[PDB]
Amino acid sequence: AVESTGNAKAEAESRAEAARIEGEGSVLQAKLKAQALAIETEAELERVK
Amino acid sequence: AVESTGNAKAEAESRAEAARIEGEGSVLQAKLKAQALAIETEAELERVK
Repeated sequence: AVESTGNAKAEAESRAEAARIEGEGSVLQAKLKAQALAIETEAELERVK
Repeated sequence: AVESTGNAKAEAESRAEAARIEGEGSVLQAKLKAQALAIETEAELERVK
């Protein structure tokens, strides 16, 4: 019981432990993407204006 | 548990650690592209005018 449940628990815990990292990284990259779209559409806005 | 979860965590963390770099680089390149489109459309605007 302790071996099998411990194994599956460690495995799924590793899964979530990774997923939170790519999640937060997705957040920071979402922020950089937000700035990118921001300044890009802003500078482009002068052109279309 | 510590080995597998540590491996997957280091791997995904490497992924996000790269993605933030190409993200910020995408930001700076977006800025250079913004200036490029800016001066280009501006100088071209004199021509069409």
